[PDB]
Amino acid sequence: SLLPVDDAINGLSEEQRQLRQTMAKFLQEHLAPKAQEIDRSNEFKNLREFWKQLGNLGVLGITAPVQYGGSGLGYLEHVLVMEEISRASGAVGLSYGAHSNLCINQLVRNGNEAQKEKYLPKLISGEYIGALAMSEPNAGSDVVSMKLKAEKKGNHYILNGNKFWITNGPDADVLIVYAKTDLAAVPASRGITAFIVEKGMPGFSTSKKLDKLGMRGSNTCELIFEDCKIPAANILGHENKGVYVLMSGLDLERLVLAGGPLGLMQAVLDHTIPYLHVREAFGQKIGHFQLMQGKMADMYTRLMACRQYVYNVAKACDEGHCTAKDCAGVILYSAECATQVALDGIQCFGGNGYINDFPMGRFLRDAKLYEIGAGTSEVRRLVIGRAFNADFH
Amino acid sequence: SLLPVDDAINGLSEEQRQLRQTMAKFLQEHLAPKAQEIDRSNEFKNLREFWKQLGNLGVLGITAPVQYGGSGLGYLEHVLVMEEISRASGAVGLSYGAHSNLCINQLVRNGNEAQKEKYLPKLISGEYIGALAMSEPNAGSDVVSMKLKAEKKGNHYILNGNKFWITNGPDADVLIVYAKTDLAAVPASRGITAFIVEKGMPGFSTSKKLDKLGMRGSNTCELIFEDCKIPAANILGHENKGVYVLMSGLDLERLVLAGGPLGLMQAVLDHTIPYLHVREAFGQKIGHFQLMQGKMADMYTRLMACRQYVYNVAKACDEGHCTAKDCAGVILYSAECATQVALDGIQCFGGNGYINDFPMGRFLRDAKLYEIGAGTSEVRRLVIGRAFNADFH
Amino acid sequence: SLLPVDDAINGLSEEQRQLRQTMAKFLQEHLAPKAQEIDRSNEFKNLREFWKQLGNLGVLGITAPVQYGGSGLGYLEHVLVMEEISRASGAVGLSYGAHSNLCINQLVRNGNEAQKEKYLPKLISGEYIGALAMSEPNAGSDVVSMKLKAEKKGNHYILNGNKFWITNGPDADVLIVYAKTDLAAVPASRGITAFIVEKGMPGFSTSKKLDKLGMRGSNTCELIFEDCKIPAANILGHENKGVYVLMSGLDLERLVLAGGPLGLMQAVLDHTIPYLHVREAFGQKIGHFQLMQGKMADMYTRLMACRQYVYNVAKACDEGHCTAKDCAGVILYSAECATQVALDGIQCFGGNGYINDFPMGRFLRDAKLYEIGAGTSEVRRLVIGRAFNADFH
Amino acid sequence: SLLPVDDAINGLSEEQRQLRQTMAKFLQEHLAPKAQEIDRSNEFKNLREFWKQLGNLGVLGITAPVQYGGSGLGYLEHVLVMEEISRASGAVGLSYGAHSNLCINQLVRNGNEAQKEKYLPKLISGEYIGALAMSEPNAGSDVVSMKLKAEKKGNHYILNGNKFWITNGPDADVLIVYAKTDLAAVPASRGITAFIVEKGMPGFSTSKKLDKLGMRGSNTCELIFEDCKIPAANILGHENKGVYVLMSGLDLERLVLAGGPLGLMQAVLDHTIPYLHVREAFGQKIGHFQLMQGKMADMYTRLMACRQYVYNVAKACDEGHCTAKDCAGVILYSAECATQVALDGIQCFGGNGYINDFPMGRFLRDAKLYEIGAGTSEVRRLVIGRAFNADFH
Ligand SMILES: Cc1cc2nc3c(=O)[nH]c(=O)nc-3n(C[C@H](O)[C@H](O)[C@H](O)COP(=O)(O)OP(=O)(O)OC[C@H]3O[C@@H](n4cnc5c(N)ncnc54)[C@H](O)[C@@H]3O)c2cc1C
Ligand SMILES: Cc1cc2nc3c(=O)[nH]c(=O)nc-3n(C[C@H](O)[C@H](O)[C@H](O)COP(=O)(O)OP(=O)(O)OC[C@H]3O[C@@H](n4cnc5c(N)ncnc54)[C@H](O)[C@@H]3O)c2cc1C
Ligand SMILES: Cc1cc2nc3c(=O)[nH]c(=O)nc-3n(C[C@H](O)[C@H](O)[C@H](O)COP(=O)(O)OP(=O)(O)OC[C@H]3O[C@@H](n4cnc5c(N)ncnc54)[C@H](O)[C@@H]3O)c2cc1C
Ligand SMILES: Cc1cc2nc3c(=O)[nH]c(=O)nc-3n(C[C@H](O)[C@H](O)[C@H](O)COP(=O)(O)OP(=O)(O)OC[C@H]3O[C@@H](n4cnc5c(N)ncnc54)[C@H](O)[C@@H]3O)c2cc1C
Repeated sequence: SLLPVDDAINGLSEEQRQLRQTMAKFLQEHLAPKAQEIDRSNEFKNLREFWKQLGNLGVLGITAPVQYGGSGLGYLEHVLVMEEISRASGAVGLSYGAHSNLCINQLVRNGNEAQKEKYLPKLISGEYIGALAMSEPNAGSDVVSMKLKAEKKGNHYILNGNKFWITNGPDADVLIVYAKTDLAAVPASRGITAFIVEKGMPGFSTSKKLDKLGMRGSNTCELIFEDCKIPAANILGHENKGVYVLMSGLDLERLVLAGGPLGLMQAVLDHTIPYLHVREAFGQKIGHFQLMQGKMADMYTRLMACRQYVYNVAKACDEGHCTAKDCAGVILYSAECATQVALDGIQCFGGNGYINDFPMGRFLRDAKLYEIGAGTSEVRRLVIGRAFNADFH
Repeated sequence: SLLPVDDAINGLSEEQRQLRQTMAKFLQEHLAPKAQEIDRSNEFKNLREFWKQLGNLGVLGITAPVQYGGSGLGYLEHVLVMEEISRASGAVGLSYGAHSNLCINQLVRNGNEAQKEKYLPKLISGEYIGALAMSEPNAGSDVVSMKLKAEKKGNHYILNGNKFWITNGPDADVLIVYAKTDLAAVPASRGITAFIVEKGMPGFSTSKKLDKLGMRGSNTCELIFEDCKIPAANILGHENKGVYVLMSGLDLERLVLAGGPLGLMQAVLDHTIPYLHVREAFGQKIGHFQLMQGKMADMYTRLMACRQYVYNVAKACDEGHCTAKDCAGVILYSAECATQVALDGIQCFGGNGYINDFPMGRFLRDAKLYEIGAGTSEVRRLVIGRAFNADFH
Repeated sequence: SLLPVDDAINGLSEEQRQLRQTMAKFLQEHLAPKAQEIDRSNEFKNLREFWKQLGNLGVLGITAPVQYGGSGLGYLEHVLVMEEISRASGAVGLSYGAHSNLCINQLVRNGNEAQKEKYLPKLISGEYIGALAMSEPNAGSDVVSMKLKAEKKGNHYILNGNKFWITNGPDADVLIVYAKTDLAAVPASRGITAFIVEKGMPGFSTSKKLDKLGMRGSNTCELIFEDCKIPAANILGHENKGVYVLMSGLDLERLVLAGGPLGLMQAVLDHTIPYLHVREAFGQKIGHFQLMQGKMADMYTRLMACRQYVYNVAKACDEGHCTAKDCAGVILYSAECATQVALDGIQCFGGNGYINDFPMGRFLRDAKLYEIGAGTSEVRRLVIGRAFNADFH
Repeated sequence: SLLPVDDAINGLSEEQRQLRQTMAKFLQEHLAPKAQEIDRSNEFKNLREFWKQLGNLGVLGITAPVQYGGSGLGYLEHVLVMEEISRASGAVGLSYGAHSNLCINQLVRNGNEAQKEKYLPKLISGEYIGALAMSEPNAGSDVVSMKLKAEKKGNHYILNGNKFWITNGPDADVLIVYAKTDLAAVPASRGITAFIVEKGMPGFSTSKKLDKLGMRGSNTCELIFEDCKIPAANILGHENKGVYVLMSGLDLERLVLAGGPLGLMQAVLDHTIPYLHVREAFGQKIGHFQLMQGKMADMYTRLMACRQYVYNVAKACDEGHCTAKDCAGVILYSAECATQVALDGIQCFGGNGYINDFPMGRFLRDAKLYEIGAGTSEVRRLVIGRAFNADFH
């Protein structure tokens, strides 16, 4: 089943501990017995029903203001929920992260009153699924070099181009898309502008879902725009100032999505330790051998260290302290440790770890993503280094 | 395409270099454009035709005596061919290794004249596919604790039980099976006996092929024996002395299968470097950035070091020097480095590395096996440590 | 100078932040300009004066009850002070840790009222220097196999034997020594008994200080007992029950001494980052190159992660939650990361890092200890593994 | 003593094996019982006598032509001798490397007939000690940015400036110095010119020897030139073409000095394994525990892999194949593995490993150099990456 989580060390209040317990129980009831089928089929059959169920719990829009139906909690609760969902299933965890943190949080931070009232209630209730589009086939890490055109004609902007790697692409009812309004600006950051593109608008179509190594079931597609007219009302923040929105979104995205590797490491431990104490070779349980004890110690220590790092940084960001380098470092460290722990878990399982009946391969394939998505490891290292360069200069 | 391989450093004679070139050309013509389809379908459609083609080249039974149609070459040529095939496709490489090294080499080393004449010609020609069975559901690394029964009645032994994880299981026409004839021997090693079980004998049936994380297409099944009568003529070596056969086979198996990680690392480099010099971000090729240059340096140095280690140890074993600890260390080091290089290659590709259109995920999933098959990493470390314990004691 | 420490992320209250600032200022004034001389001379000239100065601040016996003059604070403050002192100088940090945590804490936890009143005031004031003796030349990690004899004659126990590796050995006025009273007990743990041996008693002499690779200046010697008569009043806890005292002391020792690697990593960062932004090669500061930025990112992330882990575990232990495996894991992770960060700092400095004028070599040599002292890394891994074995069994 | 070296795997001919045996015997007789004293005193008392003894064996100038008294052997023999000397003592190994490879090889490759006849006989015989000067206080890795001035007046060049980090500085009778003749050349490489500066010339003085972390005893100083007049006859190669000489020297320097880490790893194994089979804890030798067996396996495999890499690359370079990237990679891999093995050896020794009586700390401090000297690790990674960039461009 699910190993107990020592919340005394994590320094979680009673309310947060209750939230974790409720989420764990609900996910073990509903999401957990479907993870293998989701991975195999590369499709979540009950995505909308599950989204409604999550909306009933209030985890969708957990950081959204109460007036729109949100829980109005902090980022620590958000990473708790994200960690639990990723523990239950990696792909559903990624889809939930993209829906809540990327879309709802961006709306509540950089949205007009009318836009909030129009979109947030349905997104929080779970009726609408959200997504964020900033990457392009030629501009994945160099986001400011996007090629999407957002020329302005009359009172409505006309969009042409395509965006790539959009999580929840084909299923999104509300999408936040970054486009370059001013292609002739001297700094490419100035040209960027954020728009709210909703499903059904003429010219907005999506390609077929991608076939991915891991995180299968989190529908990822390519957005296609052909003379799609976006009314001026659907503009986040202000025109030609979407770079700041993009950067703040990136910081909070890294901070929240750092919860995913925590969930994957917790799942690896949950499946490894009981097996190590059940499987026996050479006349005793394989867990009694010194090498396996060392493996368990390494996995446990890495998980605990990353968990403490993420929780403390989230607590700090709740107060108001948000620095780019810390938000990069948390996810960088968590992703690397998660990949190592997943490989170690496959090794501990051994022969049975290499077949698809056991979920260790799924854990490895899911964990490999977080070193690539939301900016690769090299990008995060450069961000931290440049943050150091800002001082002592 | 295929990057050039510096054979001047490897210290390969002209004949071996010609062998490598011929194998590379043939595999690029035939096997290479089928690797992705083999991985996706979990089945090699042209396995028997490809085996006949390999038999025409003589790579099957490359170490077998010439009188049976073999090339009569050394282990260095064997690891060369294994490396090339693994470079073309990991699963076919594993199947070839199991066919040649595990079966044909065991026959030529521990077989009677009649058994050799009966089996070797067809195995070398490619008409028959070979396999070796020593692992069981409860005895994977603790091989001496196998439960297969080999009771002797009259002049024919009767077998009951099942063996697990047999490469080339469903397709094998000749199989070498280890069974415990004397279940009451004080040392479990004494009870073990090797038998030649051929396809079609009553009571010998195979289960459905496994669904594996990687190496998909190398048909792995479970052998089922129910009152199968094996004539006494089908005994390798001598009765109750199969432990020595098993150990020598394990040593040579590790030495030859160390060529697989070399092929996988070479494939990772072949697909990574041109892409790093084609894909461009921030106004220049991504290969020009210092972090990517460091990644390339690490991958190249690890590949070269492992290649030199394997080649030198194979050359030594050709002369007659075969020590258990060296044969363990070569594959241990190669497997660990191969896994690291595969992860690094996925990272270098980035977003495109995570989709199944590009083969980086396939390389990672294939490379993870060699830390598990032919004895896990922990077993090899214990073997080396005990080899040290033998001295200074 | 000293880089700022982000206490917002660490979740430190205002009082603890003030404590850290006061300690940093005092150490930068007094201890810091003497670290190189202490390392070179292998001797702290002003040890007693510095101990009196520390006693004035109250850091000595920071966890001791107020009635004896202690501050009566928690373990978090203790690791804060230990981290600051280790940041100023590793050897003085180790000496302070041995004086406070090993001696004073053991006295306040497992001491009679009379023993407390006799010893604690002077130890806290700084007049007396404390030390703990549990390791022997043949029993370093296997502590229960100590050979020190503690035979009982009349009302006073007579001690014969020798203890090794005692920090603050030659300078200790009060020493806590573990000896085996009952050498014939079936479990060796039962024989162990703790005694309070004070300087000047006949038969108690110390050898010459050791010449160590690092931590030079923390006087380490060998205790020699020859028919030394210890009165029965000088017994910690109860006779033949010192094993529990030893184990609790080991747990708290690991928890507090985990602060040392934090100080060493902080010092490495403090000396590395400004130099990386001052030294210039190829026409720009070496800190602007991508490889150096990656090095800085790795060092910073490792430091932050270990700091969060240690602080959260100390906070938990303050409440009352103290588990052996967590207290082992904190120091294990911290020590390994500290060694890696020290090597990285030497590399970043380059040529100047290899000379003794710069402190990078001192940082490496000091950091190597924490993987050896207070139980090696292998012992901690075994402790964590056995803690897992206790459950699921 | 000295563990046997498996030369069957290394593929060494009988002559090379005899050379290794003779060098090992001689060094164990003379150099070995002095290593600790050399490290402690930071001075080799018998440097000149030992140099004469080495000249008698012919190891000095082993690659030099026979007509000057050299052995006329290849680079493989050179790395063999370097490895043996480094195994005996790291500092003497570095001094020998600087004397032979840096000076004598440079003379035999880029020297006039008169210069060869004047200098080589005495350098090979051991009467003169050689050294190479290319690094400066501000130009360590950016060698082309050296500031030494070599203005030409009449028929003799006048030198002003200073060079730093010169191995065998104070003891060198012949020195090869690189200076910038044309400070106004558009490429800084064109300005560089190589000179032969001999001891005793007016204006040429040396500073006090450096106090280093490791490699103590290899006298390293700073060269000081003040209006030193160098006759035009003392020019290596041709004027304003010393960049090619410098680069070829760097390549061969890396290739030969890669033998040093091999010697250090061999010494670590030689001191670790017997101790692991003598020291006993928990009622058995510490070498029998699984963790220690894993440590031994890792150390042995890393040593063997690096040894095979270096030997094969040296064999290739003997034939005529010398590529920059391979010569960089060999030393990069060897240095990193040597540092890891030294740390592991200190850990295996444990408490005794931390004192200066045992040589494990000396091995670590010596091994740390090769990641810094002869170009740091980052420089080598950049060299390999740029070598890849040259192709596919
Ligand atoms: C499963 C999945 C889900 C995704 N979901 C989303 C989503 O919801 N929203 C979204 O916007 N995107 C999403 N993405 C895309 C992802 O955010 C980007 O693709 C990622 O940041 C890298 O994109 P890329 O491969 O184009 O980077 P590339 O630029 O193509 O990467 C090239 C390589 O070079 C390295 N590199 C790049 N620049 C430098 C440099 N300056 N110095 C050194 N090295 C460098 C990179 O680390 C990488 O290894 C998703 C991707 C995946 C796989
Ligand atoms: C794709 C594939 C192909 C295969 N092909 C073949 C084939 O052709 N022929 C064949 O005979 N087998 C084959 N196998 C099986 C393989 O050889 C064994 O399964 C492998 O050696 C490990 O088996 P296991 O999982 O049962 O080991 P387990 O004993 O179940 O492993 C348990 C775990 O404990 C560790 N462990 C075990 N003993 C110790 C110890 N004493 N100390 C410390 N740690 C220990 C192991 O490393 C492992 O991590 C194949 C397996 C795979 C996945
Ligand atoms: C014991 C010893 C013996 C020596 N003997 C000799 C000798 O005989 N002859 C001789 O000529 N020299 C000798 N040296 C000097 C040595 O060759 C150089 O000092 C070395 O190459 C580095 O010098 P540096 O510290 O000045 O490099 P720095 O440039 O000061 O190094 C700064 C740091 O930045 C890194 N860095 C530099 N450039 C880049 C870049 N472009 N991108 C990324 N990172 C970068 C470096 O790796 C290093 O970590 C010796 C040094 C020592 C310690
Ligand atoms: C600077 C310094 C200060 C010190 N200060 C103190 C002090 O104040 N108080 C004090 O009591 N001690 C002190 N010590 C001693 C220290 O606590 C012990 O020496 C340490 O725990 C290891 O001792 P050892 O070398 O005898 O261990 P050993 O048993 O000799 O170590 C042998 C090696 O085998 C490994 N090993 C041991 N058992 C096992 C096993 N079961 N399985 C696998 N591997 C195993 C160990 O990790 C080690 O690598 C100090 C030591 C130093 C260097």
